[PDB]
Amino acid sequence: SDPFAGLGAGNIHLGYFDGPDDAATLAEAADRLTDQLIARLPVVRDHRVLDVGCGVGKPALRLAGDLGVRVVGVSISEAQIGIANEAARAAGLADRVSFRYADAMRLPFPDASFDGVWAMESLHHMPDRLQALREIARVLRHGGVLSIADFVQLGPVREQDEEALRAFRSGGGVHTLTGIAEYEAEIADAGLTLTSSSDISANVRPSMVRTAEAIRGAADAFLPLMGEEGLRRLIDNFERAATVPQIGYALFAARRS
Ligand SMILES: [Mg+2]
Repeated sequence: SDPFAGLGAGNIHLGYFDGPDDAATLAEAADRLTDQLIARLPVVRDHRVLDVGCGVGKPALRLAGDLGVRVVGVSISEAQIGIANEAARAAGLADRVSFRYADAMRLPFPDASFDGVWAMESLHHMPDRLQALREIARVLRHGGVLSIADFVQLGPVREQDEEALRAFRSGGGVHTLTGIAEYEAEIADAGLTLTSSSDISANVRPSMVRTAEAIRGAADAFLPLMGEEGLRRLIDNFERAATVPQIGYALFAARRS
């Protein structure tokens, strides 16, 4: 496992669509969602950004290449850290983007060490999301900026969907899942000043069934990486999300001080 569910080589993030008429490729939608978080992180070249829960490293590399920032990405998954470092080295950005171990609930950085923090589909992994947000506030310089993307629960689910929601949370490591208002309350309680909050559930949910389709199509080649059961839970995770409409998606921007 439970503590490690949803992390590793299969840790793929969602994408942004303009309704069910967009027909963009999954990669295009994924880049589009990334660019929306970049728009909410007002840092410039040579500023230093902490990527909390780096996935397999792709948004951090896009972020460094677009804004010219230095990026330190962290995760508890050694697999994710190795994949991400190899991607950075292959892209010739290892001098600008690096990945190392850290638990977001106990960040190994001194106070006020970052100009910005980036958390894309990662804070739901924290059993104590508030402690993680307080750690983010601590390592941000005064005036430092924060850009979050995460799942939110939009309201109660049908009784018939309680089982599906439980499986989505168990298999994806969704240890913290709240509504938008509670999320904003924790951001304030952590000492951060919210600057914007956006429910983009309608743009992102279309990517759920599309990502399920992409992973099932990859079964033959992905089995060595995930294993039989690992591949099963990964495909199930996106299928469950696509069947429970109360699994939403939100963007949050905040600043310290
Ligand atoms: Mg994930």
